[PDB]
Amino acid sequence: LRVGNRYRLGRKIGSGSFGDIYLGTDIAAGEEVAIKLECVKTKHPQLHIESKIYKMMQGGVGIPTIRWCGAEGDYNVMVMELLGPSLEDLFNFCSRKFSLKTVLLLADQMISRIEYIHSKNFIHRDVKPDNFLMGLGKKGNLVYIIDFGLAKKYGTARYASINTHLGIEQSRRDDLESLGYVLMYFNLGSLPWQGLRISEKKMSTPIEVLCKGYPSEFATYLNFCRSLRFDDKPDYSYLRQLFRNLFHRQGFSYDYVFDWNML
Ligand SMILES: Cn1cc(-c2ccnc3c2OCCNC3)c(-c2ccc(F)cc2)n1
Repeated sequence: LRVGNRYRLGRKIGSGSFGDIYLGTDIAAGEEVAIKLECVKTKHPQLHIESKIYKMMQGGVGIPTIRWCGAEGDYNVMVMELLGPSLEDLFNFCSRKFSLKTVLLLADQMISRIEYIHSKNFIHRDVKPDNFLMGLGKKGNLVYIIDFGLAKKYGTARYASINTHLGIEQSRRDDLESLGYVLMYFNLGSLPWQGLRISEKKMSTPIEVLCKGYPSEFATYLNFCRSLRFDDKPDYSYLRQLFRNLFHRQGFSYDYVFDWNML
């Protein structure tokens, strides 16, 4: 179907936090795009709020470009550049196993994405594999952060921080602690509180038991995040340096060759 004079709406590929995702084509520029549809009459409209967040975050590395914003028939329409698969899709495609090199290359970029969002006075609140996409073509080495539907100016139970389970207001430390669980999830293939209550299991699982058999940096990362105060500005540089020093000790080259590039 025709959308905003130049876009052609394609098939539904999935969903966001508050709307359906579709594939699409920018007919004028000759480029494939991603289209997010809301519902004009929705009780809690949020698509234009999210567009404002994306607009404010433009210019930042790994922040997707929003091409158009409007309303077509029954829906509010946001048009974004086409990005690649999610880290969740890539993990499943890689048989739910990532090499240490891949986990570290992902960690370096993911910490930077979270830090940029925080530098722009926002917390993400839903740091999970599904919310990170690899770019396509020339941007195939780039980790993009998506979905600002749950974002707030300063989530998923599997990756939620202990503070979140306790019902505490989310802050900068919570986005980073969630990233720590995502990194361990990539190392193990699953988390001990997956497919189980989750709060009880997370609190009864010492960081050292969770990270057993894996480099100490993953535990040090989670311990640092769990030690941060509510209003604390996290030391993002320290956390990246933690994984960067391990990357160098392992003798890996920062060449952006991920496990999926080997298929
Ligand atoms: C959950 N989700 C995922 C994509 C997504 C974005 C870009 N490209 C793709 C996306 O889906 C993954 C698969 N690759 C194709 C969005 C999205 C967001 C805003 C928008 F306006 C449009 C889409 N949301």
